[PDB]
Amino acid sequence: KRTLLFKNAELLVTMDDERREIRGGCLLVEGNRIVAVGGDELCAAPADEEIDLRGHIVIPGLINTHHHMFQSLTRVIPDAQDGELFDWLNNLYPIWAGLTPEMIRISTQTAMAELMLSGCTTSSDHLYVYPNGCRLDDSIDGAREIGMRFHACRGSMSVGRSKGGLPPDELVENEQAILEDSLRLIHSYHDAQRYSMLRIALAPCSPFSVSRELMVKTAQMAREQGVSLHTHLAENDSDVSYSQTHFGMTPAQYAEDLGWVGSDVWHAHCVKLDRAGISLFARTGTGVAHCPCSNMRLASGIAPIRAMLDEGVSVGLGVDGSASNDAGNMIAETRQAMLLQRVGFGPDAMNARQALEIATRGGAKVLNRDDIGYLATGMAADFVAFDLNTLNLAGAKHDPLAALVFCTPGNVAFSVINGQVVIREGVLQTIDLPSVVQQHNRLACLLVN
Amino acid sequence: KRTLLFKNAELLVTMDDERREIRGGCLLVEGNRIVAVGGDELCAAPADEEIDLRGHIVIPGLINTHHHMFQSLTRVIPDAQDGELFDWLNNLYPIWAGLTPEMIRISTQTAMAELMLSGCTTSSDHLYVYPNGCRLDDSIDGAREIGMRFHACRGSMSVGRSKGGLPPDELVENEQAILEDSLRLIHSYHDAQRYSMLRIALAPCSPFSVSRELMVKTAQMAREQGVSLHTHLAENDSDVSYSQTHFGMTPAQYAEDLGWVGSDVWHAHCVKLDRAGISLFARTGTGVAHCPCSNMRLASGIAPIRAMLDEGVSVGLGVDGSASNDAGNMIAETRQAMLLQRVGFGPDAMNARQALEIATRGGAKVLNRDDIGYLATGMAADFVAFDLNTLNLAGAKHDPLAALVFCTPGNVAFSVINGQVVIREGVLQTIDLPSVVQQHNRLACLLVNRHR
Ligand SMILES: [Zn+2]
Ligand SMILES: [Zn+2]
Repeated sequence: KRTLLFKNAELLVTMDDERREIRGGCLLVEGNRIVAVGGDELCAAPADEEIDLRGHIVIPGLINTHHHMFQSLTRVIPDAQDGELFDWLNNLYPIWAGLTPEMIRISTQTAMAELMLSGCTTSSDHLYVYPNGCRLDDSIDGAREIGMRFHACRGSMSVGRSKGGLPPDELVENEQAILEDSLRLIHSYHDAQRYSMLRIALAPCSPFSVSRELMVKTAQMAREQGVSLHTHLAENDSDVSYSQTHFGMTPAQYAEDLGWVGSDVWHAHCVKLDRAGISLFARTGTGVAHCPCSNMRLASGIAPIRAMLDEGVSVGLGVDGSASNDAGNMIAETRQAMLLQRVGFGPDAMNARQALEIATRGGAKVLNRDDIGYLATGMAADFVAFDLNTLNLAGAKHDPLAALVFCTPGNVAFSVINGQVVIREGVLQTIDLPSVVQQHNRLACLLVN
Repeated sequence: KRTLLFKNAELLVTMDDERREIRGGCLLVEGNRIVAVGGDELCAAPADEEIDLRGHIVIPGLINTHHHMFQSLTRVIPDAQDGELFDWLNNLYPIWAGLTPEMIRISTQTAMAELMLSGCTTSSDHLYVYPNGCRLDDSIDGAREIGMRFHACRGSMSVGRSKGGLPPDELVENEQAILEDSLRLIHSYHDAQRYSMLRIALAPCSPFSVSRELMVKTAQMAREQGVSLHTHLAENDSDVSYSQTHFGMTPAQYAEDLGWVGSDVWHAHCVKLDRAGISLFARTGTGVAHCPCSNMRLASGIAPIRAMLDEGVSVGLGVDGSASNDAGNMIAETRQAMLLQRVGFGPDAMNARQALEIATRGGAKVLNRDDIGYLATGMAADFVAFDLNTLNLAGAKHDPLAALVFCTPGNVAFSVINGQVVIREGVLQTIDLPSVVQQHNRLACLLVNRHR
């Protein structure tokens, strides 16, 4: 098996069980997994390829736990730039009706490229529209070319505007079709073993877009098949009122009532989750995908992340779809989580290591994976390296780790995913990025005009 | 004098009085000023050099209205990353006591380089510590090397621990020395003419950091000499309580009491300004430097920027010192101003164009300048260009202007300051940037390992 040695990192951040931060640290990789982590004599190890990381910080690859990568074709749509969750959706649904399988394939690559160059090695997605013959398969095809570790969610909507829901009737599907497609996707694509590069989750989009019947059946199938469940929960005030008006419950009560609690569940946003819901999630092991830029750009609110963490809730990080961020920058999202918790809850609400922990270990937890998220023997060989001698970080070498969260670094210098060196000296190796960006912009023009 | 044609920008954002956004726009420059703004008809203009901006957006240069560039040597100090503001100041003051003139010279260039590469063409600074023979002259020297348009503030502190303050016995100066140095700096450096590359302002660190007498003479000297006044005001709950307890008035009332209102005054932060203070600033023309990343990173609060703007207060943008941000990224700070206003006050509190106006015209206004901040005939030739065909902006060409605020672009592709092309295809031209960064980190190492 192919061996790879990364040697002489200025700081090697492990996020391991001792949270070791090794000066001069070295990483030895074999195949897709880590052999050993340390300094000293391990740096003298021969290997099939050695890469010198002097002047760089190495961290575990960041883990993105919420996205809508198809929306990277529709950033800053003029009619959608100003306004809240509902109304924003109302202006964007008509544009998304034009999506083709090619747009799904290319936009998965574009969004994934932006995430990979900003430090991310594992991401989920939440594709929930399937017009014009689009399939989750098209997104999987693109994810396979670019080499990122992928948790593909079969998103869905069934309750159109005629039935008391939000999406237009054209963009929703029949619930039996959804369940059959979900089962097909699991059987064809879900790899449940260690170091898997592709897993499937089931993800009805939100309580205002799907029936409770589909929520229960989806959960039943996921438990039967051994896969996770994902949805939007308590994103803003309208979300909370809709659930109170239509179902007589808080979003947390509604989730538990449907079986959507447990370590195989993770909810996006949870901005308006109440103290009772936080305790419920803590005791059931239910996960949260925190999306701070989205929560700001849509004026959703400040999620009570510090309160969730203090009760033992599992919190990961997500950029959300690029029509509500509108960036796809993972390390910048980690910075935002620190800044927003501090402005919301005080100077002790979130430091650099706590935010980075959410962005790594927290993401592994909410995706229900124990093989990513930190660097130790037997873990997946997923990590990135930032050049510390850039202008962006000048004067911040007093703490190379905090520098990534308190400053605004550029792209990663190196990225390793599943043992593959996918980024080399700032250059994405697995696709022709200028060509994909070029195609992406042509398709985006086609989609909107 | 040298002439320059920038042609065929995908979108040329002028921020002029009609807020023209010109498809295919062109800019004709002579010396330090804009000769014409228009479309392809400008391509028949002769020029010493043509620069093709196809695929790029051009905007007016961003204007930074608050900084402490010396702190770029002391980012993420472990003792100061977390904790309360008392611990922030108390742990950083002893380190800044080691600052040398060379450190001031170099860190000005480092901080200005980060600002310039992120879209900024004019900045103020607020140097308020002068140990070991450091002088505002040293930062002026570094700014002249890099070519940025510069509003250098003679910051000051006089109230040390002996008089109930925080800084050590000294970072604080004798109050007569401060004024004599202030007058010297004005006489030696302040250039009051149009297109000036250097202006001086007087900037006690806060109204509580100097005697009431010093606040008053300083304002008197500034008015006599025709220069502006700058300070920290109403940054947090402690400032409001101190001034209400100790002086019996709100910070804005105390500012009015000292003569620190007027169009030649701009106050940093103003996070905790009340409705009455907002009205006072609106009618006196007093400016605000809004610093969103610092206000979050130090847990100060959300400044009521939308309320200030609705009342007619002049608001600019600032990154603040690099120990309280800790980035020096101007376009990211413009994004943050939008994001933070929306989460504080709702989806109508700030759009991309309103945020970009604050970052350009708003900064020009609070610096009391009518020759920068937008692109029109006779305005200073200060503008930057971002490549629209990058990964970062992929799928955002539906609105090239909003893309700069809603996405996270990389460095500018081109920057022109006072007619000089200071950045060319992403490369800073006026200094050897890798060498300056090397010196900067070496000096930062020396500074933190000093005996104290
Ligand atoms: Zn979402
Ligand atoms: Zn300041």
